[PDB]
Amino acid sequence: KKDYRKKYRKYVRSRFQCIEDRNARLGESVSLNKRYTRLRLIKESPIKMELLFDPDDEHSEPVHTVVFQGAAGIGKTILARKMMLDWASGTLYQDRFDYLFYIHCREVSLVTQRSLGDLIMSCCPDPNPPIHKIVRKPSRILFLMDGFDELQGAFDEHIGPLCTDWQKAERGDILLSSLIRKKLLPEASLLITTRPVALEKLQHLLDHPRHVEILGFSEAKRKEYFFKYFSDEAQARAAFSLIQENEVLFTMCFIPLVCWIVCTGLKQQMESGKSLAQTSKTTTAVYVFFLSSLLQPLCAHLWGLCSLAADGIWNQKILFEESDLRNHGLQKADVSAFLRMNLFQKEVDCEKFYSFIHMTFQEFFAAMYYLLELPSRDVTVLLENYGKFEKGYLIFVVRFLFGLVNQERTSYLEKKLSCKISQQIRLELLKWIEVKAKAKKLQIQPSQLELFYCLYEMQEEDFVQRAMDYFPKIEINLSTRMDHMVSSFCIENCHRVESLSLGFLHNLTSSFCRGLFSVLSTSQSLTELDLSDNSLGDPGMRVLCETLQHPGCNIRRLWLGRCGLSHECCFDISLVLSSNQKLVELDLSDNALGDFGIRLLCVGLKHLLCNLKKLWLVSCCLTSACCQDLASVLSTSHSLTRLYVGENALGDSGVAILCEKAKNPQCNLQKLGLVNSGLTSVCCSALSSVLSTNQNLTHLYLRGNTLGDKGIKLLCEGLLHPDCKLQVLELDNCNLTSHCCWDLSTLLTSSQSLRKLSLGNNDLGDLGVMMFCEVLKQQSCLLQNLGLSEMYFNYETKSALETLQEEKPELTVVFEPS
Ligand SMILES: Nc1ncnc2c1ncn2[C@@H]1O[C@H](COP(=O)(O)OP(=O)(O)OP(=O)(O)O)[C@@H](O)[C@H]1O
Ligand SMILES: CN1CCC[C@@H](Nc2nnc(-c3ccc(C(F)(F)F)cc3O)c3c2CCC3)C1
Repeated sequence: KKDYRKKYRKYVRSRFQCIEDRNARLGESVSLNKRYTRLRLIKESPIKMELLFDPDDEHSEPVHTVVFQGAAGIGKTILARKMMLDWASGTLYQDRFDYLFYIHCREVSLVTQRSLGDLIMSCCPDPNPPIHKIVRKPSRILFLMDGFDELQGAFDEHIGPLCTDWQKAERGDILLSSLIRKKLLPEASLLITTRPVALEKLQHLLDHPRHVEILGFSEAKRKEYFFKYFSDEAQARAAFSLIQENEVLFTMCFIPLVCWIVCTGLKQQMESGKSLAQTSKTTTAVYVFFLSSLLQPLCAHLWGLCSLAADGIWNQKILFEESDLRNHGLQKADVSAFLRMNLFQKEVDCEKFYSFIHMTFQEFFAAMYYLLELPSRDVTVLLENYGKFEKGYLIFVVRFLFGLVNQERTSYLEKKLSCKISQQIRLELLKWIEVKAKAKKLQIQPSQLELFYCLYEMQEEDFVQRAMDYFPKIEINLSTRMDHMVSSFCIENCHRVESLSLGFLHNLTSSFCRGLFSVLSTSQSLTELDLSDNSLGDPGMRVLCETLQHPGCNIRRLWLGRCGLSHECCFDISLVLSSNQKLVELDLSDNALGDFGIRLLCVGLKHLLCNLKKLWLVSCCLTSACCQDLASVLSTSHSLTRLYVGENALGDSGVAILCEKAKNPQCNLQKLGLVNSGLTSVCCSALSSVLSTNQNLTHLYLRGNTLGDKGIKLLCEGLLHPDCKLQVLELDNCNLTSHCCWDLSTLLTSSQSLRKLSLGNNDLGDLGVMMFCEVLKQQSCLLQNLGLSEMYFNYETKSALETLQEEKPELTVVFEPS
């Protein structure tokens, strides 16, 4: 006679009022979830806490599945709890979902066979809810899978027997897969929280997810967290100030877990009348510091604890029974000690399982196990399984293992580590880096950013430098301040990096990136800097321009890409060209360098001592109005030899102006990249004058103009001139047809300077090609690709071309279409 939804909501509202559903809450005080600090959500572009499933603007298409992703300790699990509570309180999705079902991926194993009893297991104490009634209705429920990457057991996407029908019992991975794929209870919305490392598995199940990334605390939010943690503002201020001075620790504290660990550590020593010691710089240092302060005041059974953690990692166990603790010599002692000073939790949510505070802690202890004095005790085995889902990726186990190896160590727990073992681990870790650094493949295992963090953690100059000698190239993507901090350290200590690519991600449009650019200026060996495909807008270009004026810059190639360069920022680029004596190549493609921007660039290019040799201005929205300045550069500049100005709005007068100055016999222009300049037959005579006059012009690219048959005739007259030295002529779709084939045939026999001639997607016809085959037999000087790309023929012509390829081997490539 009563509506179960009311009781369900009450149960959820009462249950989800604890951060970790645990005891040992600083004397088991009220959790007070009001302490929650707002996390920012970014759509893979800020998104509201609500409207996560709502339809987008395009086609009003709704999303059933939403996936949250983020770093360990970012608070994925807490955000999920907050949503659950806000719903139960009638604030979030008040009119969208009747039930929210929390699934703890730490509790649900894959091996055990079971029906979809999740709707009962996570509900109120009443064992017989109305499953067949309102609970049955699709589109009215939301599932929350919290910690996909924490699932214990092997998990494959390759499941045939998905087994729909909630009434039937099946294996956990099968049941899970069916729900994720929306085969089980179709139209049931699903929210997943996971570390990005598990996306390699989810990508095959989600099909059409919406992705949202979770960010950590902002500077203002960090302040709020620290204050909320303490009852005494004076203590919060003293603690905040200490951390703020430690720039490195403060940076790390953007992760909620890190600031939690730091706060707890400081509070515990504060209560003892200590001066608030804290010198941690690395993630490992924070965890070591925490355990040192916690256990030092105990550690006799630390080996057993480390063994327990190591066993759990290898045997796929997060939750432990009292029987498992007893089997490690842990009974009626350690558990109590770890509750008086929270190190280990009982998860007292009407349950008898024990666990670590966080998976990060469990991995820490497992790593510690490898440096002491029984699943392995072999680092080789540990490393070989690093990238495997089945072992939880072992990211922190290894990352901490690196951090725990050093010479600059003291007392307090870490003194119990064996020197001989540590030295052996160091050598094995270095060999591991060499192998992974060389194996430059796309994968979740080390991909040139993580081999870096796993180095930062070991602040030893000799080790890091030795490792860096295996990194001739660095290709990384920086997401947050933490990546900039690590990248800066690593790059600064590099001596043999020749090529660096920094794919900055949205945080730029700020001075934020300054922290890394200032490092590049001190490099002695860096040659190529690639800053393509990122929003290095005006202020980004400005800080880089300052960086590039440094006397120790030593950068030769500046490959800017779609940076969104504007009219004004080009000024700063000019100031680099006129000062920097080493820069050779510059690529400003796909920017808004309008006529104004080019004029400024040209001022720099005409400056004495500008040694720029290759200039790319492709797709720069250029018009004929600016060709006058580029023409002046070609005339006066002795160093510029390669110019690419295609994919612009140039006209006939545009190229003719460049030609009138480029024809000068003292011009050093070698490559004229008029790939797509909207050229017509009228302007061709200008190109002809240049070809017969410029003895340095070896390559002409007209791949996309509309030269036409009259145009090619005129171009031929130029090319046929005895003083023309052109080696490569590229004529892609120029709207040429059979009517001009007689001149192209003549060109092949009369011009002795050409080595390559390539016709592209144009209907030359069969007559032209057949003639080519015969004339090319007459001791032709053309050896390179004949082209005729994307052009198709009958069988007779194809046979002739195949014959040509074999009959005269001197022509390396005929390039038949098939
Ligand atoms: N908004 C917040 N307010 C207060 N504390 C927070 C917040 N977000 C995260 N924390 C801190 O994060 C810690 C919990 O980390 P959490 O369990 O969320 O990691 P996780 O990656 O979600 O783990 P799992 O993947 O197993 O769910 C808590 O100790 C808590 O203090
Ligand atoms: C994910 N994976 C591939 C991409 C690059 C790299 N990314 C990160 N890794 N680790 C942490 C990280 C956070 C917290 C703690 C601590 F809590 F233990 F201190 C350690 C960490 O190592 C973070 C990031 C980015 C966000 C914070 C590794």
